[PDB]
Amino acid sequence: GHMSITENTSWNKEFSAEAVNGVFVLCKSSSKSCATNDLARASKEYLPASTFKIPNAIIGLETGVIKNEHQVFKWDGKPRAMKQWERDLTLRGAIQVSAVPVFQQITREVGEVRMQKYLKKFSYGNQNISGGIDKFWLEGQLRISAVNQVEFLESLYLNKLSASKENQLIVKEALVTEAAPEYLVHSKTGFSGVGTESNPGVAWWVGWVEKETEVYFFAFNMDIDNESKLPLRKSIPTKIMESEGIIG
Amino acid sequence: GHMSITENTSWNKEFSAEAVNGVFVLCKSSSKSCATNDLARASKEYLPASTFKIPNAIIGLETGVIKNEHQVFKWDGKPRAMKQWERDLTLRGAIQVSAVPVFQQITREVGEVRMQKYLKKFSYGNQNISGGIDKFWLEGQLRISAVNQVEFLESLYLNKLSASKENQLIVKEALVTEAAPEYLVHSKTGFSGVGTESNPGVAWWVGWVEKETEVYFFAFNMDIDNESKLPLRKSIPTKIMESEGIIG
Repeated sequence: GHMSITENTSWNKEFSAEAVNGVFVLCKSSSKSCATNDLARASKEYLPASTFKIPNAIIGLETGVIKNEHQVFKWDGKPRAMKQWERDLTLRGAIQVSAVPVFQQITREVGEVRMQKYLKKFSYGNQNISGGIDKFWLEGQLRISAVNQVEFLESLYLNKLSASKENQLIVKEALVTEAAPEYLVHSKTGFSGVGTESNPGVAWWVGWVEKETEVYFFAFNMDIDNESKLPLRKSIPTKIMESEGIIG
Repeated sequence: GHMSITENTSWNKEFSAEAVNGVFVLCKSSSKSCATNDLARASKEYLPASTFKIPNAIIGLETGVIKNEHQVFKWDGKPRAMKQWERDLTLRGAIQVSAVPVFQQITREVGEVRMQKYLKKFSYGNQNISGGIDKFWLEGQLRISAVNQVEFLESLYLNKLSASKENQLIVKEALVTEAAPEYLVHSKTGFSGVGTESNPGVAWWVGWVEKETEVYFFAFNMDIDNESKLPLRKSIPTKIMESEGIIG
C-alpha cells in the first residue's frame, strides 16, 4: 500500500559478529519510516511458524470458535510434545507458550473456507493454506515476509484489520511481554525447525514497542540449522534496538 | 452483593510488624469467596485518590472526551507538581505515573452531569462528586470501600460495566504492571496525602492477578501520616499474597 524503507548496512555488523543470515525491519511511528539491513531478504517470504498464532487467534474470535477472552482450553491428559503444554491454558497463556495443539483444534473448527477468506482480508503473505488444514503454517505452503509482518502488526496496533476492535484488543493484551511505566512491549516468537543444512529453517521475532509517546514496529528472521543459536532471535534485534536509543 | 467474606486475623501479623492500621481484601475467582484481616475496615469508605483514574479513564473514553487509546496528552511547558508529569504522555503513561493534571482536564470536559451518571451506573462508592469538579476524588466528598473496589475491578475484568467492552479492554491494557508467560498483574496505586495525625490520609493498592487459569482480585488501604510509610502499600499485600502462594 505505502511503505518507505531504507537499507542500512552498518546494521549487518551484529549479524556478522555471530555469523548469521537474516533480516531486521524496524519502523518508527508508522510504515512510512522504516529501515532494514537487507532489502531483498526483508521482502522475502518464509514459513510463519508460531507468529501465525496472532492471525489465528483473531480468526478464532471473529468466527466464534473462541467464545471470548475468558475461554479456558482444557488438557485432555493425552500427552503432548512438551510438558509446559500439559495443563489448562487461557487464550493468553497458550499464545505465550506457543501451544500448537490448541491452535490445531482452533483451525480444524474454523475450516478452510473461512481461514482462506480471512487471510485474504488480512493480506497475510502468500495466503496458501494448502497441504493439510492441521499444519500449513508449520510445514505447509504458507509464507510471509518481514515487511508483510510489520504492515500486519501496524494494522493490528491501529485496529484497522477487518475484525471487531474488540477482538483486536483481546489479542493485543495476550501479546504483552514486558510492562513498565512508559515502556511497553508486544511480541511473538517463532521457530520452524532446524530443517537441514541443504534447507535451513527459520526463526522469528515480531512485535512493537511503545516508549513514551513513540512506537516502533519490528520484525526479525534468521536462517537456523542449530537449535542452540535460537537465543539470537532476541539478542541481535535487541542490540540493534539498543543502538538506536530504544531499549532502556 | 453475593459478596461472601471471611475475616481471618492471622493476616494481622504483617501489619503489626509495621504498626499499620489498614485492611487487605482478597477474592478467589469472584466476590463469592473473599478474605480479609478486618471486616469493619473492609466496608469503610475512603477517598479513592489516584485509584479513581480507572473509572475516570473509562468515562473519558465513553463520553468521547478521550478520542481513543492512541491519544497523546501534550505538556504545555507550564510547571506541574511532579517532574515525572512534565512530559507528553499516552493514556497508559498518564495512568501509570498518576498524572493528576491530565485527568483533571479530562474530568472538567466530562462535566458534572456525565460524571454523576457514570458513577451511578458503576456503583462507585457514595457517588458524591460535590465540592469542585476537578478535585472531588483528591480532597472532596467521594468515598469508596475496599469491598466496593473489589466488586468494581471484578465487573471490569468480566467486561460487565455499563460501558463498551472495547473501552473496558483499552483501560485494562493501561493497567498492566507485570507480564510473564502465565502470570499477569493489573494494578493501581493511590495516596491522598498525609492528612493530619488526628485524621490520617489514605494510601491504596488495588488490582487483580491472573495466574495460570485462576484469577485473584485485591484491594488494600492503610492510614498514613508520613510519606516514608508509602512503600508498605505494596509490600504488605505482596507478603500476604506470597503466603497464599499467589506470587512467587
